[PDB]
Parts: sequence; structure tokens; C-alpha cells
Amino acid sequence: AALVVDNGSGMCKAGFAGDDAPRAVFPSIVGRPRHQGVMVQKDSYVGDEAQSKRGILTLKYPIEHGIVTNWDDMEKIWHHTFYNELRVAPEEHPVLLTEAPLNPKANREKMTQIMFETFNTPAMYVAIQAVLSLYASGRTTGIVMDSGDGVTHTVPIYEGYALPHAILRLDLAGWDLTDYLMKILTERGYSFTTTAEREIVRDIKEKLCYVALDFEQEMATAASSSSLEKSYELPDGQVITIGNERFRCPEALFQPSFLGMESAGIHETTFNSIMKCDVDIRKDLYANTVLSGGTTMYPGIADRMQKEITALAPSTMKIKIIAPPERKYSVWIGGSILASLSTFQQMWISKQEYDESGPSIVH
Amino acid sequence: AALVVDNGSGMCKAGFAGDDAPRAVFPSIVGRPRHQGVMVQKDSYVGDEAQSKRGILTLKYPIEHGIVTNWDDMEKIWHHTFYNELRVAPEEHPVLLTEAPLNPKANREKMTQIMFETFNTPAMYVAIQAVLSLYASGRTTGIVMDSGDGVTHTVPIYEGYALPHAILRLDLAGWDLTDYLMKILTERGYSFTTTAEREIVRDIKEKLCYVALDFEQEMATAASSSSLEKSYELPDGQVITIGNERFRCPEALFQPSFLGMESAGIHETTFNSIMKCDVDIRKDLYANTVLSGGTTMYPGIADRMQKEITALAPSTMKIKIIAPPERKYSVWIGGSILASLSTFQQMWISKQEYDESGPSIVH
Amino acid sequence: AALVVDNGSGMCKAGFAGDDAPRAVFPSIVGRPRHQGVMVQKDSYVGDEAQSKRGILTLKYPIEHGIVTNWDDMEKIWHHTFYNELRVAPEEHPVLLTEAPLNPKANREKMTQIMFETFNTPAMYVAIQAVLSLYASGRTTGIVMDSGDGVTHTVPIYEGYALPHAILRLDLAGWDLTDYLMKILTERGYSFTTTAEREIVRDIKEKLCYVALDFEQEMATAASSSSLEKSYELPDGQVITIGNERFRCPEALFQPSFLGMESAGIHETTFNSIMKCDVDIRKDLYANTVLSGGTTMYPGIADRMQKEITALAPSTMKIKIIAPPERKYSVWIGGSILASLSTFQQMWISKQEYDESGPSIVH
Amino acid sequence: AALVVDNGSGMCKAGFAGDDAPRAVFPSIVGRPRHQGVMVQKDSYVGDEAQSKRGILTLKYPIEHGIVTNWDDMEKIWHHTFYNELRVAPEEHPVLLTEAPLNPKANREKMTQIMFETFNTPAMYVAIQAVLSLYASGRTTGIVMDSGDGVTHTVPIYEGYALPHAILRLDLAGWDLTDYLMKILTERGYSFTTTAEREIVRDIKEKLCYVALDFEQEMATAASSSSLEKSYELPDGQVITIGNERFRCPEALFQPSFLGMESAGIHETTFNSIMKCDVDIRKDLYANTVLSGGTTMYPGIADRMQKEITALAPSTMKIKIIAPPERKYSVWIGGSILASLSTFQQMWISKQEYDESGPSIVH
Amino acid sequence: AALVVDNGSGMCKAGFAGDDAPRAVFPSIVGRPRHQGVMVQKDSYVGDEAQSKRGILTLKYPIEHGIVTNWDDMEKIWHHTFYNELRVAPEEHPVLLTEAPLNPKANREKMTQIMFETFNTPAMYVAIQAVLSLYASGRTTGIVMDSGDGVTHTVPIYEGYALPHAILRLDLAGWDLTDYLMKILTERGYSFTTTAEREIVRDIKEKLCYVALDFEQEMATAASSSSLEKSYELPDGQVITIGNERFRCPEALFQPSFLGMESAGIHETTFNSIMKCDVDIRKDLYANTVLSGGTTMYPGIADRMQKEITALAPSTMKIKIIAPPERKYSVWIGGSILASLSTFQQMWISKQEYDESGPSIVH
Ligand SMILES: Nc1ncnc2c1ncn2[C@@H]1O[C@H](COP(=O)(O)OP(=O)(O)O)[C@@H](O)[C@H]1O
Ligand SMILES: Nc1ncnc2c1ncn2[C@@H]1O[C@H](COP(=O)(O)OP(=O)(O)O)[C@@H](O)[C@H]1O
Ligand SMILES: Nc1ncnc2c1ncn2[C@@H]1O[C@H](COP(=O)(O)OP(=O)(O)O)[C@@H](O)[C@H]1O
Ligand SMILES: Nc1ncnc2c1ncn2[C@@H]1O[C@H](COP(=O)(O)OP(=O)(O)O)[C@@H](O)[C@H]1O
Ligand SMILES: Nc1ncnc2c1ncn2[C@@H]1O[C@H](COP(=O)(O)OP(=O)(O)O)[C@@H](O)[C@H]1O
Ligand SMILES: [Mg+2]
Ligand SMILES: [Mg+2]
Ligand SMILES: [Mg+2]
Ligand SMILES: [Mg+2]
Ligand SMILES: [Mg+2]
Repeated sequence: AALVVDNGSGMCKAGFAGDDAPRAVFPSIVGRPRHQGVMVQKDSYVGDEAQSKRGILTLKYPIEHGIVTNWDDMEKIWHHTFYNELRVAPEEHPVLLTEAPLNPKANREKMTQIMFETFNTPAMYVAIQAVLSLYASGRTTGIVMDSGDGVTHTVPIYEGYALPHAILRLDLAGWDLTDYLMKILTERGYSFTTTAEREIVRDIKEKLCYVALDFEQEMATAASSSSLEKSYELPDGQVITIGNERFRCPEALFQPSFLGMESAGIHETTFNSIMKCDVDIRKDLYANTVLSGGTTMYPGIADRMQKEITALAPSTMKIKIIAPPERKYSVWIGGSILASLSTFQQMWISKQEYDESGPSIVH
Repeated sequence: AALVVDNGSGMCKAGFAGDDAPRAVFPSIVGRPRHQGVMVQKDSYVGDEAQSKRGILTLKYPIEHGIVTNWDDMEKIWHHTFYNELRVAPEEHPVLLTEAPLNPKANREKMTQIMFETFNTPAMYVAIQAVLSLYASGRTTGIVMDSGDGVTHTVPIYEGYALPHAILRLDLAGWDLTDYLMKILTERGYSFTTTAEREIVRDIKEKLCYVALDFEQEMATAASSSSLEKSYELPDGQVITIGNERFRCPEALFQPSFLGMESAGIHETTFNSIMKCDVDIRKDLYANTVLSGGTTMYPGIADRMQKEITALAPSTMKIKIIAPPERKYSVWIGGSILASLSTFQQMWISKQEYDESGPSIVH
Repeated sequence: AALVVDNGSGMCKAGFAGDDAPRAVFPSIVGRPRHQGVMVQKDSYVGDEAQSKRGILTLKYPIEHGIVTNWDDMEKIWHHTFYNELRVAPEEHPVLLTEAPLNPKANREKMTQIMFETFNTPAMYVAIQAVLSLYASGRTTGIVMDSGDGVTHTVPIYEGYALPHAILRLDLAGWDLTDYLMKILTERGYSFTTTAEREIVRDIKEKLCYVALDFEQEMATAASSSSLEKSYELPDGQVITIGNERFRCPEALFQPSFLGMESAGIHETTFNSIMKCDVDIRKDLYANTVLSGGTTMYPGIADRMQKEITALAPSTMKIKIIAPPERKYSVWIGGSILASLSTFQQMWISKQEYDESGPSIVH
Repeated sequence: AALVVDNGSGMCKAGFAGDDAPRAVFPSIVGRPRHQGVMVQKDSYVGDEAQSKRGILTLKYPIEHGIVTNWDDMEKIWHHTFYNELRVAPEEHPVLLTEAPLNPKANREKMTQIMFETFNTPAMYVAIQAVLSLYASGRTTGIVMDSGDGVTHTVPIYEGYALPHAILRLDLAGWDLTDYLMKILTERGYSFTTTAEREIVRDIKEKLCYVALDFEQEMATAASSSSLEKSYELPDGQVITIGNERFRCPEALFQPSFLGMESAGIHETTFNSIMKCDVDIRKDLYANTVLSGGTTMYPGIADRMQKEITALAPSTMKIKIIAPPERKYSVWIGGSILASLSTFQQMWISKQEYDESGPSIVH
Repeated sequence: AALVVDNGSGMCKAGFAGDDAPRAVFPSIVGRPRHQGVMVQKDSYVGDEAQSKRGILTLKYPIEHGIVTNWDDMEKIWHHTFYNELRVAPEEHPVLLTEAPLNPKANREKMTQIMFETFNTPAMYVAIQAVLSLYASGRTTGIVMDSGDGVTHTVPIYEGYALPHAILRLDLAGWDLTDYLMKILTERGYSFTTTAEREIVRDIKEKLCYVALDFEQEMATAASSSSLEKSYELPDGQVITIGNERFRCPEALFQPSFLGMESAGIHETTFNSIMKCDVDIRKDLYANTVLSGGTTMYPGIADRMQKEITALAPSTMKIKIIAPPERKYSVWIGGSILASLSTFQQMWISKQEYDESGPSIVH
């Protein structure tokens, strides 16, 4: 059985091909102690180990905006994934990895060198994340907008053919929303600064934030009452209350100028990607807009995306946003489907092909 | 039963001799994918298959101006015609094919070699398209002006005898009108460039274009109001509006200088063909001018042809333009009549005659 | 009832003895197609059939200058005459044929062999055409000037006796006038060249040409005004206008030098024929000059003949030109009278006399 | 010195009487621009000027089949001839013009009106072209077959006397052969349609076409090998190859049915012209058959004419075809000889005789 | 003195007629602040002002693909051109403007309305850009391939006459190459996204990119060494290094499939434009292929164009690419020559003609 590892910027999702859900889901973090030990202790902690001891750790993400910036810590996470989470020998199973489009070429080549020389996997393959999300929905036509912690990208596919010239990629994703929520929480006097407190803000974001259907009407509602106020208990028992920050944080996905970015929102990025495609396939892309990733899990984002794209598209087009309830695992689920196909078993890059063609075989 | 295949530049019309209408009518196109497949797909698409997937295809016509330029794609269309459209075994039926006059000799010889060596037809015959159109109208005397996608030709026939020295042929037909409509649509800011968008312009031409009775009076009407403006919805919901382009495009049939051509219009070509005939038969040709082909399906072309030929012919002649409502299928209908005649069953070129006389038997 | 067939160079006039007019009058032509048939058609056309389809035919006269030059086509005309025009069985009726004087001996012998061996007529007789014209006028004394399409001949007869030494024959007739009209029509830019266009010129000649009383005065009248101009509409609606060609064409009958001929005009030929007769019978020939044939049907030819012969004859002679209005059929009418006489029934050449005396019985 | 202008349908040959060759030889064409000028250009081009710029011009011949159809363009060619080519004042020299026999009377009268009222020539004369060709050969007896671009005519002359009744004229000449070569070049896929491309086909005809001695044997030779194939480089570097079209095009001179014409070939036209002459002069005409004009410049036409006339003439006659190597200029050379004769100086039509006798003096 | 304004998609080149170089050359951009001012600042910046402050601006091009999309910003650029750059009163000088062929009709009419109603110019004229480039080279015959930031178009001209039916236009130009360089720079981890960073990529393109003579040989050279690597210092001191991207970016001009476009390269577009012209003028167009515009300023593009057209043209044609070193200003230089011609002073459209004929006078 093949191993499917979906390693975006924020999470590591691993499991076996053929299953319907990842077996191991943990944060893609490496924590190191920032104090002195006095008791007569591991040197570093990975994943949920680092998340539970984060009070005395400095947390580091080895992947930033889809790109591995620390390859030593990236091997710790893969080692922790294989031996501690899945508890398998990686030299016995082919590994299917994922990657965002328009990534540096050296990123995929280093992933290949590590899988073949450090873990000694027999076969290997690197797929595009948005393509796997279309496998998960059981479609061959559609435009996938995948947004995780580091990357947001749109990939249009028609009848199984990708339109690579129409692929768009934004560096605006979940990390920027957490960073923005930290900034607007200072307006109420809540100061979060350390890497451990950044994990608390992300937990606040995932539990209290939502997408407003009309932002200006929602701002006027929050300024005239308190029906939108929600409380949240910090780990030390302190209770914070947030109001319009609940929908102002996800609003940066549609108005990136809140972050000082010049780019377009996720609705205009999806529309611009459709408009780069041929006129004859746009009608099918409008009706098969698929959301994927953890950053699409805000309540009300599918209704907001449909409203915003309807205002950009011609009035005779049928805008249909497909947001399955399991779309946080769509990349992994689609990778599990792909690695189980019989027509895919010739797509593997074996270790022999890597020894005779070098790392350039992965491109 | 014999097979009747009318394969002009634009369309493929196929059926069985004795029927009153073709059973298979599809565009004579071969589409190949111009992108990369990412889903784990045929290598080429023919006819209506290529027309529905044209968003991701490069469309190619194997016949250009009546002459087959790609014999590999021409066999794909004939193979698609026999096995997918008609669903017959071509080695059991004689095949009646059509061809424009004044074509290269090697074009008809290659059609004969393919029908006998690739499809193994028992018998075969290649007829002239304008002659078949006269069978469809139930006449033995008349001048047929047939205009399709690639070729416009006039063939005068008197009492069953053809006047080959009076046959005229123009390379101005439906393809040049579509190409001209694409050019004058840029005046309103509508840009069509790809082969898929050329199919959209042809659809615009067939639905909105018409022949003006007086061109200069029609130009003054369109410049003073908007009663001639029509809208058209593109496949992606965008709506374009055209005014004088509706009659300026078909006007190139009567004024080929709009295309930069030096040749004469279809009215002067018909008149020059009559004037090459003997003086004693011109009166019968004037009264039996038969229109045929898809390019004669513009509204108002019969009234315009009659007006233009009346101005060229002597005032005592009776100009009568015969434009039947089914004249888009006249070549096929006439071929179905001819292949069903008992006096035609000796005109077939059997495979034995082809083996003993070579490909020169077809001439 | 006997059959009377008057077959000159141009026309075939057939009917039954006793009638006052021929029942069948058609051009003595055989037309064959000069193009290729494409419609899935007789091999040749005779008479009015060839005249109506002459646009696609090559027209041939089997009789040239009174002499049959094509005996295969001559049988087609006789076959068409008996079975299609008269609709009789020629093996039941005696046939009276006509011939110009001073013809080759083999011409009359071949007519006899065909009538007895091909059509199996019971009896047969060949008469001289000018002698029959004198029967038609009810005279026994007179000089007959018969002019058709091929031959002009004068035969003087006195009290029922022919003067064979005074018979004159000219090869100047209607064919040469049509040929001359074609030549002088080029002066106005009218080009007639084909055998079908020669039939049009002959129609122009029969409708617009006339004999001028004084040629030089008529030439001066046409050169000073336009009262002599007449229009004529061609079969294709084109209108031609002719002036002095109307009387210049028939003037060749009186001045054969217009045709490059050295012979004398029809007036001097008639006078020379009278002067070869005995002095005692010339006075009766001067008073009984009978015109006959289609070439004598020009308006004003009787007044011109009288004026020209009066200038040649002594001033005390009474010149009387007899030009009956039915003189185009005089040979046939006279043959119908002769074949009905009871004293003629012993002049027939029966088939028994032909079998025992050979073809020399006809001379 | 008198000016000699030989202006047939295709070429204009001009010079001075007494010289042995024309000084100016250029195509009788007038070209007008068929596009729009954008550079900040003459309105029309004549002769070699139009031939070099023919890519952007519509070429028109003012003379068609020996008859001037455009008198405005005919004056442009004469004006270009006098002032640009010969560089003389036409009001100082008498002009000798040429004309085909059996031309419309108004054609010669308009040439006289233009020479006297537009160019103000002192004297003028219009000669028959075939008569001048006999001066060029130094003969007083012979039949001249002159064939140019528009007209083919035969004029028999005996001891200095013309036989006008034996003059024959065909409208089959070089223009019809070029038009026929264009038609049979489509059999190999070579499409020439514009007036500029017609000049290219004429160049192909003059360089590659020849007359086959036996046509059926030559057709069998070309169908069994490739020794008759010749290549020709088009102006744009494209190379075309022609085989049996090299001798099929000139074969229309001997079999006009290839053009759909009913007329006889040039061999039968020459023979029919001799047979219209008196029996006593035919022997001298058989031995002095003179070829003239550009259409007689095909290799092998003299040997073919001799073979074809020998088969028509009695076996005891000596058929001698005189084809001088300079017979393309025979009409001009003979006109230069005639205009230099002292016994011709009274044949000029002075401007005084034209003012007192009108335009009818030229006939 | 007349004003010459060459305003393509990317640059604005302005000056006075008669000069040899534009006086004002600045980017055709309008920048607006995308932040909040806190210092107690113009509302928008044009040209070099916007280019120097682009760090805090959003840069907008009012002309996209040759078509003005923002007429308010287009007036800001013209106002900045007249009053700030040239420092003249536009109501005193006639203005010569430029435009790409096959542009929307309303684009030229709005330019005319603004020049006459907003700037009150006395006279005005709009020329075609490729025609002006032929004035700059001192030629009247040649095919001009002009490529700027928005449009690539070929205009063949022969002897001063344009062939409008042979004009081709591509929407592939400098903007698409900059956009493509941004995409392939992500392969090395260089992320440029904002409109200010797009100006940096364009600067990289103009300094480091070149056209490879053989693309596949150049790709193999770059993959085997580092002799093609060049460094570039960003505005903030960061140094980027690019290898095969130097010639892969300009290669999209010859292989537009790199951009996902179906169209043909600039070499095949030039060849197809020549092949639409008459056969007689193609030889002169092959020898006078003129390059123009900023997108033709890549090193090695003239040698590559000659190599690619030589492979398409017949081997006997002489392909000569004329690439003057000042061809970035050819449109302006040619407009300066045209506006100084005395024969052009009647081509101006005065303000009186605009008031009496409306905006339709410009077409
Ligand atoms: N219920 C939720 N609501 C909003 N955001 C969420 C939710 N769950 C996860 N996220 C965000 O999704 C991001 C990561 O999503 P995911 O696609 O699973 O990870 P990866 O970046 O590895 O692809 C994180 O930044 C996280 O804050
Ligand atoms: N209703 C219509 N009006 C105008 N043009 C038409 C119409 N229908 C078809 N055509 C044109 O006719 C051309 C082909 O006609 P047809 O004779 O059926 O094909 P073929 O070229 O195979 O003979 C096409 O170019 C098409 O644009
Ligand atoms: N009305 C007419 N006027 C002048 N010529 C005529 C007229 N009718 C007939 N002809 C001429 O008479 C010729 C034949 O006359 P006819 O004697 O009837 O024929 P055939 O030659 O058979 O004896 C034809 O050449 C025809 O042109
Ligand atoms: N060498 C040649 N071979 C065959 N045909 C020729 C040759 N030279 C000229 N011709 C033809 O002769 C025709 C004109 O001949 P010419 O008698 O010189 O002109 P015109 O028609 O003015 O009398 C043209 O149609 C041309 O094609
Ligand atoms: N040296 C150079 N090398 C390559 N490209 C250049 C160079 N200089 C300018 N360009 C490109 O030319 C384009 C504009 O050229 P130009 O014709 O001057 O402008 P316009 O679009 O106004 O006609 C820009 O996209 C620019 O990137
Ligand atoms: Mg994800
Ligand atoms: Mg058709
Ligand atoms: Mg008669
Ligand atoms: Mg000549
Ligand atoms: Mg430019």
C-alpha cells in the first residue's frame, strides 16, 4: 500500500492509499526549548508533542508559504510522520507527496533527494494539490480554489486537461489571517506576541471567525448591538470577548488591502483564472467551482464566493460553488484515490529512474 | 444500398441512396488537444465530438478550398463517417463521392485509392457537385451556382449535356465570409482569433447575416437608426451587438473587392458562365438558374441575384432564380437520386476495373 | 395515293399526290451533339428536332448544291419523312422524287437504289424540278427560273416540249446568299460563325432582306438617312440593326461578282437561256417567265427581274414575270398534279423493271 | 520618315519606315491600381510600366479579338507609343496602321478620327496585316496565315491580286491558348486567376509549349515516362512542373474542340481558303504558305502544318510552309517596306482628303 | 510646427515634426496612492513621476493591447504630455497621432473628440504605426513588423500602396513577455506580484533577455554549464541570477504556445502576411522586411527572424531583415517625416471639418 502525505504549510496529513481519511493529522511544527533544564528531556518536539509543551518552546514552521525553508526540521517532521505516527518502514511503500503550483524547482528536487536517499523509498510521486482536490470531488471538469496555511491557488481543469497558463497563486492564506487577527485583537487590549500565543489566536480564528455575506451591513450590525459578540476562554482561564473581529479577519480573503496587499481577493482570483481560459469552457468552470483546504472552512464562505462571482460573471451563467463538508481533507482524499488507481502505477518515479536520470526526473 | 457521401470543405453529409435526407451531417473537422492531460482521453476528435470539446482543441479542416490538404485527417473523417455515424461496413456498399470541378487530378485519384485500399469498397464513383444539384431540382436544363465553405462554381447544363468550357470556379465561399466577418467584428471591439472562436463567428454568420437588396441604401439605413441591430449571446454569456456587419459580410459575395480579391461576384460569374454558352441555349439558362450549397442560404440572396442578373442580361430575358428551401442538401439529394437510377448501375467503377486499369480509371 | 417528296438542298417538302400543299415541311438537316452528356438522349436529330436543339448540335446538310454528299444522313431524313412526318409505310405508295437538271448521274441512281432496296417502294419516278413548277402554274409554254438553297436553274419549255440544250444551271442560290450576309454583317460587328448561328442569319435574311429596284439609288438612300434600318432580336435577346445589308445580300443574285463568282446574274441567265432557244419561240418565253423556289421570295424580285430582262430583250417584246404567291411550293404542287394524272400512271418505274434492268432504268 | 505601328490585340510594335525592326515593342495593356495609396503615383500605367507593377494593378487590354473595345485606353497606348517610346511628334510623320480583315467598319473609322483629330497626323493609311506579311517575305504570290493574340486570318494573294472572297478569319488565337493553358494547369493544382497571373501563364506558354508532330503518340510518350516534364520558376520562387500540357495547349490550334469551339483548325482553315481560290492558282498557294504572328512561334508548328495540309491536299502537290525565324515581326517589317515604296506615296490619306470626304475615305 | 505623439500601450513618445528624435519619452502609466497620507501630495502621478514613486502607488496603464480602456487616465497622460513634457499650447499646433490597425472604430473617434473638444487642436490626423515605420526607413516597398507593449502587427506595402487584406495583428507583444517572465522567475523562487514589481521584471527583460538562434541547442548549453547565467540587482540590493529564462522569455514570440496561445509566431505571421499578397510582389517583400518597436530590440532577433523565414520561403528568395538600431523610435521618426511633408498638409483634419462632418470624418 502506498503512503499519501499531504504536507502543506500548516498541517501534515498522512495515511495509506485506499483509506477515506488520513490516519495522522498534526501541526507541521518543530519546537525547541527556550529555557534551561534544571531537572536531572528531548532536544526538540514535533507536531502534537510540541503543541502540548508549547509553553516552554519556540515553535517553528519548516514550510513557509508552501516552500520548505528549513530542511533539517522538514526531515524531523517526515521522520516523525513515518516512524511515530504511521509506524511504517518507508523503504517498503511508495510515497505520494503534494506541492503547490508555481513553486521553486529546487523545492521538489530536495523532496525527491530526501525521500530516496534518507528514507530510501522504492517509488515516489509529487502531485499538484488542487488537482487532487478534483479527484476527491469525483469530477474531471472544474476550477479548484485551494487555500491552506501558506498558499492559495486556483487550477482550472477541463475534461481532464489542465490549463497551466490559467493557474493563479496567492501568498495570502491562513497564516496571514492569523497574523491579521493578532493585529486587530490589540484594539481590545489583547496582546499575543509569542509563537505559543500565535497558536492560541489560530484556535480563536477557527472557532469564532466567519465570513459575512455583506461586510458593510455586518459592520453596522456589530456597531449597534452586541449579538455578534462571542467569548473565548484562554488556556489560563482568562476570558476574551470579540465582536466585529469575527468577520473582519476572514474579510481579508476578499479585500487583501486590509493586509496592505495589492493583490485581488479569492473571488476575483477565481474569476480571473476562469477568464484566462478559453471562452468555450468557462460555462463549465462557472458551474464547478470547488473549494478546498482549511482556509475555506469559514462559515458562510461558499455563499459569499457565490455572491461575489455572480456579480463578476455574466448574468446568464450559473455560478455553483462546491464546498463539501470534508474539504479540509480533499487534497489527501484525492491523493488516496490517485495512488490507488491502476492506471497510475506507471506514473511512479522508481529509485532506479532517479539513479540514472538524477533529480531532474521529478520535473 | 449505395452510400452517398457529400464531403465539401465545411461539412460531411452521408447517408443511403434512396433516402430523401442525409443521415449524418457533421462538421468536417479534426480536433487535437493543445494542452496537457492531468487526469488519470482520445488523441483526436472528429465532427461533433470536436465541436463540443473545441475549448481545449485545435480545430483543423482537412479539406481547404475543395482540395484535401491532410489525407491522414481525411481518413479519420471517412472512418468516423462509416463506423460511427452510418454504422455500416464500407466493404458491402458502393460509395458515391462528390467533388468540385476544376480540381487537381491527384485529389480524385487519392480518394479512389483510399476507398479501394483502405475501406475496400466494392464499387465507387465521383460525381460533380453542381450536376447532382440539378438532379435534385428535377431538371435537365439549367445553370447551377453551388457555393459551400471552400468553393463556388457554376456549371451550365442543357438538355442533359454539360458545357465544360463554360464552367467557372471561384475560391470565394463560406470560409472567406467567416474570415471577413471576423475582421469587421474588430471594428466594434470583438476579438475572435482561435480556431474555436472561428466556429463561433460562423455561427453568428449563419444566424444574423443577410443579403441586402440595395447595399448603399441599406448602409444609409443602418447609419441613421438601430432597427438593423441584433444581439448574440456568446458561449460564456457575453452579449455582442452587430449592425451593418449583418449585410456587409454577405456583400463580399457580390463585391469580392471587400476581401481584396480581383474576381467578379457570384452574379457576374453566373452571367459570364451563361455568356460562354451558345446563344441558342442562353434563354433556357436564364430561366433555370439554380442555387445550391450552404453559402446560398442567406435571406435575400435569391432576390439580390435576380436583381443583379436582370441588370446584366437583355431586358427581354426572363431571369428566374430557383432557390429551393432544401438547397443546403441539394448535392446530397441529387447524389441519392443518381445512385438509385437503374441506368447508373453501369457507371460504377468496380474494384476489378481499378486493379487492372490503375487509378487512372477515375478520370 | 402516291407520295410526293421535294427534297432540295435546304428543305424537305413531303405529302400526298392530290393535295394542294405539302403535309411535312422541315429543314433538311441532321444534327449531332458536339458535347458530352452528363445526365443519366438520341444520337442524332433530324429536321425541326435538330433546329430546336441546335444550341448543342453540329448541323449538317446532306445535300449540298443539289447533290447528296452524305447518303447515310440522307436516309435518316427520308426515314424521318416517311415514319415520323407522314406516318406512312413507304412500301405501299409510289414515290415521286425531284432533282435539279445537269446533276451527276450517280446521284439519281443512288436515290433509286435506296427507294427500292431500303424503303421497298412499289414504284418510283424522278422528275425535273423546273418542269414541275410549270405544271403548278397551269402552263405548257414558259421558262421556269427555279432557285432554292443549293441550285438555280432555268428550263425553257414550249408547247410541252423541253429544250434541253437551253437549260442553264447556276451554283448560286440561297446558301451563297446566307453565307454572303454572314460576311457583310461583320461590317457592323455582328459575328456569326457556328452552324447554329448560320440558321439565325438565314432567318434574318428571310425576314429583312429585299431586292432593290435600282441598287445604286438604294445605296445612296441608305447612306443619307436611316429609313431603311430594321432591327432584329437574336434568340438571347440581343438586338441587331441592319441597313444597306438588307438589299446588298439579294443583290448578289443579280451581280454574282459580290461573291467573287464570274457567272452572270439570274436575269442574264434567264435571258441567255431564252436566246439559246429558236427565234420563233422566244416571244412566248418572254411572256411566260415563271419564278419558283424559296430564293425567289424576296420582296421586289419580280419587278427587278422584269426591269433587267426588259433592258436585255428587244423593246417590242412583252416581258411578263409570273411570280405566284405560293411559288415556294411550286415544285411540290406541280409534282402533286403530275402524280395524279392518269396519263402519268405508265411513267412509274416499278420494282420489277428495276430488278430486270438495274439502276440504269432511271436514266 | 513615316511611322509604322502594328497594333494587334496583344502587342504594340512601332518604329520608322525603312528600318528592319520595330523600335518599340511592348504589351498593349493599361493597368490601374486596385488598392489604396497610403504613401504621400500615376493614375494608370501602360505597356512595360504596367507589366512591372502588375502586382498591384488590374491589367486591361483595350483591343479584344482585333477590335478596340476601349477607345480611351487605346489613345493612352498610342500616346505612350509616340511620346514615350518613339519620342516623336506625330503631327510631323505619316502613320501606317494595321488591321485584321473582316473587322467592323466603325473600328477603322475611329482609328482614322483619332489619328487626324487627336494626334493631327498629316497622312495616314490602314493596311491589312496578312498583306504586309507577304511584303516581308519578298513574295507576290502566297497564302499568309497570320495568328496573333486575338485574331487568326488567312489571306491568299496571287501575282499581287488578293482573293477577298477566300479570306477566312478565326477568333481562335493566342488569347484562347493562354486561357486554355490556365484551365489545364488546374489539373496539377496550379491556380492562376488574376490578370497579373494571366501574364505569368502567357510567359509559361511562350517558353515551354510546343506543337507535337503526332498528338496521340506524344500523349502516350508523356503518360509512360517523364522526359517531357519541364520546370518553371514563378516570380515568388515557387517551381511548377508541367508535362503533357506543353503540347496540349498548342494542340487547340489544330483541334479547336478542346476549347469547345466548332470551328476548324488552322490547317483546315488554310486548306479551305486555298480551296475557295481558282483551281489554276492553288498549286502556287500550296508552295507559298507563309506563317506570321506570335502564335506561329511554337516549335514544331511548321512541320505539323506541312503534315496536316499534305494529308488534305492532293498527293501530287508540293506543300511548302514558309516560317521565317523573324515571323513575329513580319507584319511590321512588311509595313516598313510598304511605307518606304515610292509607288505607295500616293496611297496616303492626307488630312485634306479626310476633311472633305469625312471618315468614309478610309474605306 | 506639428506635434507628433506616438502613444502605444507601453510608452508615450512626443515631440515636434521635423526633429529626428522624440523630445518626451515616458511610460504611459498613471499611479495612484494605495495607502493613507499622514504628513500634513498629488492625487495621481503620470509617467516618470509615477515610476519613481511606484513603491507607494498602484500603477495603471490606460491603454491595453492598443485599445484605450480608461479615457480619464488617457487625458491625464496627454495633458501631462503637452503641458509638462513638451510645454506647448495644444491649441496652436496640429497633432499627428498613431494607432494600430484593426482597432475598434470607437477608439479613434474618442481620440478625435478629445483632441478637438478638450485640447482644442486646430488640425489632427491619425496614422497607422507600421506605415510610419516605412517612412522612417526611407522605403516605399516593404513589410513592416511592428511590435510594442500591446500589439504586434504586420503591414505589407508595395510601391506606396498598402495591401489591407494582408494586414495581420497579434495580441502577443511586450506585455505578454513581461507577464511570462514573471511566471518563469518563480521557478527560481523569485516572486514578483505587485504592479511596481512588474516594472522591475520589465527592466530585467530589457537588460538580460535575448533571442537564441537555435532554442534547443541553447537549452542544452544552459543545462550543462553556467556561462549564460547573469545577475541583476533589485532596487533593495537583493541580487537575483537567471539562466535559461534569458532566452525562454523572448522565445514566446516565436512559439506562442509557451503562453497558452494558439496563434503563430512573429516569423510565421510575417510569412503568412507575405503569402496573402500577390505573387508578383512577394519577392520585394522578402527583401524588405522591416522590424519596428521596442519588442524587436532583443539581441539576436533579426538573425532568428531571417533563419525562420528562410525556412518557410522558397530557397531562391533573398530574405533580408532590416533592423535599424533606432527602430524603437521608427514610428515616431516616420511620423515626424510625414507631418513635415508638403504633400501631407492637405491630409490634416481641421476643426471645421470635424464640426460639419462629426466624428465620422476620421474614418
Ligand atoms: N474550521 C476552520 N476555520 C477557519 N480556518 C481553519 C479551520 N480549520 C483550519 N483552518 C486554517 O487552515 C489552515 C491550514 O489548512 P490546511 O489546508 O489543513 O493546512 P495546509 O496549510 O497544510 O494545507 C490553517 O491556517 C488554519 O488556521
Ligand atoms: N443558414 C446559413 N446562412 C449562411 N451561411 C450558411 C448557413 N448554413 C451554412 N452556411 C455556410 O455554408 C458553408 C458550408 O455549406 P455546405 O455546402 O453545407 O458545406 P460544404 O462546404 O461541405 O459544401 C459554411 O461555410 C457555412 O458557414
Ligand atoms: N421569305 C424568304 N425570303 C428569302 N429567302 C427565302 C425565303 N424563304 C426561304 N428562303 C430561302 O430559300 C432557300 C430554300 O428554298 P426552297 O426552294 O424552299 O428549298 P430547296 O433548296 O429545298 O428547294 C433557303 O436558302 C432559304 O433561305
Ligand atoms: N515564342 C512564342 N511562342 C508561343 N507563342 C508566342 C510566342 N511569342 C509570342 N507568342 C504569342 O503571340 C501572341 C501575340 O503575338 P503578336 O502577333 O506578336 O501580337 P499581336 O496580337 O499584337 O499581333 C501572344 O498571345 C503571345 O502569347
Ligand atoms: N531593449 C529592449 N529589449 C527588449 N524589450 C524592450 C526593450 N526596450 C523596450 N522593450 C519593450 O518594448 C515594449 C514597448 O515598446 P515601444 O514600441 O517603445 O512601446 P509602445 O508599446 O508604446 O509602442 C515594452 O513592453 C518593453 O518591455
Ligand atoms: Mg491544505
Ligand atoms: Mg455544399
Ligand atoms: Mg425549292
Ligand atoms: Mg501579330
Ligand atoms: Mg511602439
